[PDB]
Amino acid sequence: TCPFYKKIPGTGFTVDAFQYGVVEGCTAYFLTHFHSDHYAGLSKHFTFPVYCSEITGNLLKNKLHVQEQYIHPLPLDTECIVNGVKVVLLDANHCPGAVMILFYLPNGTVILHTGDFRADPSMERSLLADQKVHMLYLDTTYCSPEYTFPSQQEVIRFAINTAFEAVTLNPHALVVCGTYSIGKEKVFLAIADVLGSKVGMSQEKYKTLQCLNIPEINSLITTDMCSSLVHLLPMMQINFKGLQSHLKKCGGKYNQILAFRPTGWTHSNKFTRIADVIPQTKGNISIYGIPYSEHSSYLEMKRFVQWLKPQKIIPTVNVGTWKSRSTMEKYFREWKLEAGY
Ligand code: NI
Repeated sequence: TCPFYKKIPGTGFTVDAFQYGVVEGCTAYFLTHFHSDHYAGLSKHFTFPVYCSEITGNLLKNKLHVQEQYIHPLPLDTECIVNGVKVVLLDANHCPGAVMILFYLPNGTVILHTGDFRADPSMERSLLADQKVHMLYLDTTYCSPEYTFPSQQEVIRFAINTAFEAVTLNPHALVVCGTYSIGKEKVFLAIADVLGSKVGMSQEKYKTLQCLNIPEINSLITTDMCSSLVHLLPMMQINFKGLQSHLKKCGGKYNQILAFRPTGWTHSNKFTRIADVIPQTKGNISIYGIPYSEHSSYLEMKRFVQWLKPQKIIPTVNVGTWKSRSTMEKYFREWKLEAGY
């Protein structure tokens, strides 16, 4: 049974609600982004209208085989009418194709559903600038002040400089980057660009990347592993055993691996600056955990909400425990008292 925070009152609509069977009253199912917790339940046998971005719709058709007649892609930053209700899709600054959805209810209420997002000050000059929002369905993944991490630009600077130094010292080093979903493609594309290489990967991952509308992608990636000195591997293989095994397969071309695991936040963020990050090393293998986030930090979240001034907030993450729910409610009240709305 579909939970309340996935339903949009006053409409036939649900958001990211595909794992509940046929939802009673739903005439259109919105999908914010192609992450498995959110698409869970979609397959080629699905027969209701799915509304999403162009990029999400590429992935639904090619990766999950949803039939074309049920895929309804909408352009961003554009007022569209869906089953009699005005909607807008906005870039969520999460993974490729991720959106926030603005719903203009027939009674005059305005609802923003953030999906998954990384709040940015640029959002204060989107179509959100122009009107009041009554209800906010909020990505509260990191809603506590302990969750700090650097900008994506500082993290990429660290990675580029680390990879370039290592491979210039040793032209026989291979770089490996872990992946298990879409998102975070800047990590491996920025490192391959500094090294003058394409990125090598499996046929399955190449297929996924071909759906993403990234400019000049045919110039940046390949399935020919032998021609590439940056390889992508499943995240589960980013450990000393998995990397040892991979280096064997390279036929004595390489004699060292430098590997990256982009994580979200980890408790080593509470003590260490990005500049001071060091790897775990065993012999000729080193592994860096880098804090590349596609969700808001606490301070980015707080700034966005204090700017938007919603009348009510509905969290969409961390909703299963009373302790989480109590914590989040306290922060929302502080923010409102401090700002005056
Ligand atoms: Ni996500």
